[PDB]
Amino acid sequence: NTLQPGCNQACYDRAFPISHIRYWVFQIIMVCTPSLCFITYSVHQSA
Amino acid sequence: NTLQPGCNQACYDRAFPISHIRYWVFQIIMVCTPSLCFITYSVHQSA
Repeated sequence: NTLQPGCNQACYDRAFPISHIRYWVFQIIMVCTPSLCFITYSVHQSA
Repeated sequence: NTLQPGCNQACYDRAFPISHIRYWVFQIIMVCTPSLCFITYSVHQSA
């Protein structure tokens, strides 16, 4: 509720510094990473 | 600086409850009144 240009952008950035979806995507990939490490090590060990 | 309907009216009314011009008009007429009283009394006295 304002007439000031740029207030919307600053206020949204302050309210939601990082969106939930991006945090969750990062978490999912990071949590899957160790399984990838183990699988790649297993592949390397054989041949 | 707002998007709220009616904010302009309320804020103007609070800032300037009575305009200077109307106060000055009232003052001028009121200050002239006693001379009017004296003149009308003088007219009444004669005839």
